[PDB]
Amino acid sequence: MERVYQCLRCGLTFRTKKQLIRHLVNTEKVNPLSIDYYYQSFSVS
Ligand SMILES: [Zn+2]
Repeated sequence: MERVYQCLRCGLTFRTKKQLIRHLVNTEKVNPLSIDYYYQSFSVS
């Protein structure tokens, strides 16, 4: 029961934004100020 965040590139979902952002930056070359388009917040039980 938490809100996870997936990268809109690989579809990879993380349980924390830290894992999300570091992956957005690392693989999808997305800078943290531009993450809003490449990450989506979804709540899962
Ligand atoms: Zn990705």
